[PDB]
Amino acid sequence: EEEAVRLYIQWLKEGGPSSGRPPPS
Repeated sequence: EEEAVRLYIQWLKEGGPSSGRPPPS
Protein backbone atom coordinates (compact mmCIF):
# COMPACT_ATOMS: atom_id res chain seq x y z
CA GLU A 1 0.00 0.00 0.00
CA GLU A 2 1.28 3.44 -0.96
CA GLU A 3 2.17 5.10 2.23
CA ALA A 4 4.28 6.69 -0.30
CA VAL A 5 3.29 9.09 -3.05
CA ARG A 6 1.02 10.83 -0.54
CA LEU A 7 4.41 10.87 1.08
CA TYR A 8 6.67 10.52 -1.89
CA ILE A 9 5.04 12.63 -4.53
CA GLN A 10 4.40 14.73 -1.42
CA TRP A 11 8.15 15.52 -1.83
CA LEU A 12 8.37 16.76 -5.39
CA LYS A 13 5.36 16.12 -7.54
CA GLU A 14 2.49 18.59 -8.01
CA GLY A 15 2.23 19.56 -4.36
CA GLY A 16 5.78 18.62 -3.50
CA PRO A 17 8.37 21.29 -2.57
CA SER A 18 11.48 19.74 -4.12
CA SER A 19 15.03 21.11 -4.54
CA GLY A 20 16.02 21.11 -0.88
CA ARG A 21 14.25 18.12 0.63
CA PRO A 22 15.03 14.49 1.37
CA PRO A 23 12.80 11.98 -0.36
CA PRO A 24 11.14 8.68 0.65
CA SER A 25 13.22 6.59 -1.60
